[PDB]
Order: sequence, then structure tokens, then C-alpha cells
Amino acid sequence: DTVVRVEHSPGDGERGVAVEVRVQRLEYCDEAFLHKLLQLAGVRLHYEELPAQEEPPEPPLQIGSCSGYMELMVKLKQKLEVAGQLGSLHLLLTPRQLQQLQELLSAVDSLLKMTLGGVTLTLLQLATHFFTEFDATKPCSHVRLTGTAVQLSWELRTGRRTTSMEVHFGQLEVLECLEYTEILTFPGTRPCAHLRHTQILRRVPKSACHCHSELALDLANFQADVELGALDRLAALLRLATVPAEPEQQTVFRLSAPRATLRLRFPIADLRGQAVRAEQLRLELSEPQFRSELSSGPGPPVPTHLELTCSDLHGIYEDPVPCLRVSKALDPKSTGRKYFLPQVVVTVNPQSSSDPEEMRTFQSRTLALSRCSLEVILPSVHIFLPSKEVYESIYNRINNDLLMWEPADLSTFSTLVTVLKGRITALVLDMEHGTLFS
Repeated sequence: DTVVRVEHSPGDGERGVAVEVRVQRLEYCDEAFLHKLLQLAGVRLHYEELPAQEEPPEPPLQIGSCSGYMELMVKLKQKLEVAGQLGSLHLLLTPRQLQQLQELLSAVDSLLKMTLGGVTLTLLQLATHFFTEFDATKPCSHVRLTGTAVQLSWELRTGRRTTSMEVHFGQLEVLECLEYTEILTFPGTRPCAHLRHTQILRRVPKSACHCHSELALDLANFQADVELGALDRLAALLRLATVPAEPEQQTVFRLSAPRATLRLRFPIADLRGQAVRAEQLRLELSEPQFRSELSSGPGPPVPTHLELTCSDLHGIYEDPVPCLRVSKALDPKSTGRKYFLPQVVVTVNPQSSSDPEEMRTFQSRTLALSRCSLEVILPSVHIFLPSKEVYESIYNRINNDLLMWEPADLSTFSTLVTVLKGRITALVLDMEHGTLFS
């Protein structure tokens, strides 16, 4: 007999979401490792409980039916680890403030879990219904965190829930509006896609929902980010919810690897063929890099950094063929054993914030004022592919598509270069201790 003995129960019904553990469209066949084989399919975050007095006239589209059997129901009360057939649900409502506050209020132990298939979450900030269907299995506006073979280990150290989560697979995040113009990350295997510590939303780590989410993903394999339409289409969707169309946390995002295939494309957005700047630019199979540091609030009062490091990365840039094909920096400098390497630093400051000595100080002052940036420290790169032309190709690309890339961020910016040895391939480079400014 399909004993239906479950419904909405007492719970902290959030402002934006209704706390109602509903087992809908499921034969709840229940027949200290106490197992009651069940079907919790149908848990729905219909949500919209705050707007328009629950918005009863228009219930939110984000709803889940048959969201995972979870039949095994491993373990019982005592580290309440559960081996399940349901991965997770997706709060398609704003995953910055409302969903974060709901999660923080609900969490207010060290339980673990082991899901199956990595539901295709579509938190946008019936797609969430697709996420629920994928939990049953577990162009744009297609933000998807779907580890096909979910190796999620929800550490969930609630002891102020200093939670954690280590996975062996990765998502595919086409992050877009509410032309293949978004990122296309395809990390997949554990080292190949070592997704780690995705969310905290707990007052213990930080004191949005006080995340302090050190998502220091440390992978060491291909994990190709095949396409990346823009860096900016990334600051807007992170500070604001999202303002694209068809067209107190401190997010410390660290990433170190010997090898991680990657594509970097500039940001030329209408709000602030393809983008003009750096046509066909690829930091191919370079070091993983692209480590960021962001914040939920728009116009970050603290500055935003974006670092990079690489020993001899074979980044085919502006590819015909790279104008510079390897960092090639064997430049020991200090008294101790040192090996200098390249870096591409970025330092963005909020909009409307607040010659050995002449040329240096003038552009230092110009660097203290930021509406965009760019920075390079190449010790001995000096490189160029055998197919390259400093006379022609560099002129045709890195001088035309250089500053006309919608330079503005929240067009007073700066630029530096520094080389201890240079080679202008094709011819008298003669370069030692040289720079370039703008």
C-alpha cells in the first residue's frame, strides 16, 4: 500500500520561500542504521512568499516535482550521513540575497551525504523544474551547476554552520541574462575537476549571507574553459543580480595548477565578429590562474584584484599564430634561489571613488586612480612564435584593439610593462630593462 503519511509541516517559512517539506507525486512506501525506504520526490521551493503577500495571484515558476527518490534514507538520529537518490533542488529565485538568507535562517553537527547524479541547478540571478528532474536523475539564462557524476561530500560541519563540500566533478556555467557569449567551463574527471567549498552562507566563516566562501578550487588537469565571451559580463552578474538580455562575504577564489586549458577574451559590453579587443586571444594550456576576489554588493568599497602567474606558459595570443608564444622566463634575481615568472595583474577601483622619477611617479599616480586596468611583469618573455610579426601583426591588433574595449568599471585607467630582456622577432631588439606605458 502506498502509505501517504507526509505533508507540509512546521518550519521557518522564509520571507521569499515557504518551508513546506512536501512529498508529492510519490508513493511513500515505508516498509542506529534505521532505514525507512521512501520517496521524498516532489519537495518544491515554490517560494515567492514575500512578494505581493505570497504573490497568490502569480505563484513563482520555479517549482520542483519528483525531485529525487532518495529512497535509501541511510542512517538515523544519533554524522547523519545519507546515501541518496536525490541530489538537490535549485532556488531559481535570487541566489545572492533571498536564497542565501533562507539557507542561513534554516541552518541557524557534522552530517555527511552522498548523492547520485548532480542535479542541473538553474538559480537565475521551469528551469528549476529541470533541476528537480535532474535531482530525480541525481542560449542564455542557462546557469547550470550539473556535475554529471556527483561526488559531492556535504561535510556540513554545523559547529554558525562552518560547512564544507569536496567534489570530484565540475559544473558547466553558461552564466547569462535573467551567441555563445558566456563562459563554457567543462571541468570533469578527482583532481581533474576538484570543486571545493562551493557555498557557506554561515555567520561563522564571515561576520550577502556572510559567506566568506573560500572556493579555492585546486585542480591540476585540463578542465577546459573552452569559450569565455567576457570578464565584465561577470562583474555585473556578481555585484548586481543580472542586467543582461538576448543581445559581508569576501569571496576569495584561488586556483593553482600546472595545467588547465583556458581561453581569455576581453570584455566589450554595450552596458559598460566579436569584441574588438584582442581578437582570438587564447591563454591555451597555461597555468590554471584566473583567480579572482569579488563581493556581493555593487560598487565594491574594497578594491577587486585579479592575479595570474605562469612559468613558461604556451599561451597562443591573438591567434596568425601568437605574437608571444611562451613566458620563457629564466631570470634569477635575488641572492637566494629565485625563478622569475610572468603575471597579468588587475586592480579595479569603484567608480567615482572618494625619466626615472617623473615617468614612474606620474603613472603611479595614474594607477592610484582606476576605472579599468592592465598590468604585466615579464622578466624575460621576449617571445614570439616562429609565425609572428612585430612589425605588422602587433600593430594591427595590440595597438588598434587596445583601449577601445568599453573601458569603464565600478575611463581613467593605467597600464604597465616591465622586461629585463626583450626580443623583437620578425630586428635589433637590444632590449634590457624596458617598459611601456599608457
